[PDB]
Amino acid sequence: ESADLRALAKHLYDSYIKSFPLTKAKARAILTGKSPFVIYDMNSLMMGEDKIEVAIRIFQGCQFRSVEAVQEITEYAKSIPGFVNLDLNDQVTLLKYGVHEIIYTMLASLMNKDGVLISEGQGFMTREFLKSLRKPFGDFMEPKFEFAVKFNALELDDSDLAIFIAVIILSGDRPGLLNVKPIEDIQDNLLQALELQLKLNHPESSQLFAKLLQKMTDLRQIVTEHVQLLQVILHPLLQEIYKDLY
Ligand SMILES: O=C(O)C(F)(F)C(F)(F)C(F)(F)C(F)(F)C(F)(F)C(F)(F)C(F)(F)F
Ligand SMILES: O=C(O)C(F)(F)C(F)(F)C(F)(F)C(F)(F)C(F)(F)C(F)(F)C(F)(F)F
Ligand SMILES: O=C(O)C(F)(F)C(F)(F)C(F)(F)C(F)(F)C(F)(F)C(F)(F)C(F)(F)F
Repeated sequence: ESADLRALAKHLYDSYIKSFPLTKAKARAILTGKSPFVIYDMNSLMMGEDKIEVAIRIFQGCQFRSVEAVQEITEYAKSIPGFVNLDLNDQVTLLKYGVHEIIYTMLASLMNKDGVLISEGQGFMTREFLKSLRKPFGDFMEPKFEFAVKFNALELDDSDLAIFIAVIILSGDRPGLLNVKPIEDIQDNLLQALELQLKLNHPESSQLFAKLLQKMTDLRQIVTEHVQLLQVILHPLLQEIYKDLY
């Protein structure tokens, strides 16, 4: 069992490395100096557009990048053992209600308190420049930075995140699922793999597993806040997902 749980953890990490171009390990090395173009004002944004309405151009740009993120997450989900054996309507339902929770978890790997890496680490857009965008675009990334600073304090690595992301995807309580029991059976196995992984990898963080379970609830609140903010404000694929999260 435990040996199988370590094998499951390794399989997920290997697929995680392949499905996502910029891992947290590489992101933190770029963020700490171990090089991206810094966008900190209107002048550097225009310079960076040449090197790599303004508020609408930014929002539409990340709208396309989020759709590409959905593609990467879908590729990773299909590598989770047992996922492709689920009914295709359940695979689509799990992805539709979970991709944004995954996007914000992985986005945290690209952020610090000062800004976020963009374009596969080629750029770095500051948190305060994003806040300077006209309303309502100036508050569109702020809740994500707030979550990331606290989430990053847990100091998870890529091997932890690969299992954590799989746990979120295999949520048996998404609306419209046909066969809840096989999804819950996979998640329980993933949850045991995650608990074993955190115990081995974080010998000085005794309550890390419990804190991560609470983060999964926080992510649902971030998504709810995000779709409400988007109701006040569009890519046709995202509208398909948003129509069911409103
Ligand atoms: O290309 C990417 O993957 C990206 F850089 F992440 C982005 F999604 F395009 C972006 F984050 F929205 C971006 F970088 F901000 C931007 F390119 F859209 C922009 F804002 F710089 C511009 F003005 F080009 F749209
Ligand atoms: O680093 C980037 O290139 C990026 F665009 F910021 C992103 F990380 F890909 C991103 F997470 F997809 C995002 F665009 F920031 C976003 F998806 F979080 C969003 F802000 F667009 C959404 F609207 F989805 F929250
Ligand atoms: O609108 C539909 O009829 C649809 F096919 F269900 C869908 F909305 F496109 C969707 F499949 F849910 C989806 F949003 F595109 C999806 F995200 F689930 C996905 F299947 F396309 C992806 F693969 F991206 F997860």
